[PDB]
Amino acid sequence: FSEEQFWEACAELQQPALAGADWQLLVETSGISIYRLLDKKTGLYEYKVFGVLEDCSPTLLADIYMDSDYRKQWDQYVKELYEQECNGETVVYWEVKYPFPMSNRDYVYLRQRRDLDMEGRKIHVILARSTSMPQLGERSGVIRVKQYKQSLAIESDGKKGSKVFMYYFDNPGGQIPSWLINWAAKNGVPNFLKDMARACQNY
Ligand SMILES: CCCCC/C=C\C/C=C\CCCCCCCC(=O)OC[C@H](COP(=O)([O-])OCC[N+](C)(C)C)OC(=O)CCCCCCC/C=C\C/C=C\CCCCC
Repeated sequence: FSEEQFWEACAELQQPALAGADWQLLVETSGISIYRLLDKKTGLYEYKVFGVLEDCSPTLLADIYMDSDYRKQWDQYVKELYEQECNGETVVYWEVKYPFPMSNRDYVYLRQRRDLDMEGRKIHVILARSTSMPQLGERSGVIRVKQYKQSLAIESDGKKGSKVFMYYFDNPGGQIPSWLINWAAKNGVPNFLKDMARACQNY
């Protein structure tokens, strides 16, 4: 994870670039919006998350975004989650619960935080990216997501919470039913952001 990449995760935090392509909104909740951009040739999507979360310190949100022990405790979709050091870098293992019949997806990835000061503005950036380890091969029954990259930026909203900007992408290695995106858009994520807000109140 280079310097530049961290800097790059701050751009849309101030100003949302979405005009270059067909980003369509998909969700608005708790003052958070999710845009998605379909890659017509692969059926694959990219997501962008903007918004605010009052009632949750930028600095809280960051620490919690990093706390696996805690995440395992409050996040209902985590089936398994743990960290190990490999070389000098932290490697995260995360298995996500999928609505059966669908098999869960699990991730092996590098995750790194950096609290920045961009012109006196104190921001928090976390980038994630896929990696592989010979000791951690694929598990039968679970779908290993081999392509995954994410970035997230947290600034205060000046008031009680924090404004964020998240960029997301992975190849779930199998079709994702529209119904699941519909459950996700309309109930899944809305309820998540809530438990998370609430999990932030009880740190
Ligand atoms: C809004 C419209 C919905 C769009 C469709 C989304 C998903 C459809 C595909 C599969 C859904 C199956 C059910 C899974 C439960 C989803 C409920 C939820 O809502 O699960 C939050 C969570 C954020 O994962 P994570 O970033 O915490 O770490 C993630 C690390 N690993 C990637 C390794 C897991 O979703 C995930 O993993 C799944 C990957 C999708 C993430 C893309 C949008 C992000 C949605 C919510 C996050 C937005 C704001 C909160 C984030 C912090 C605020 C600064």
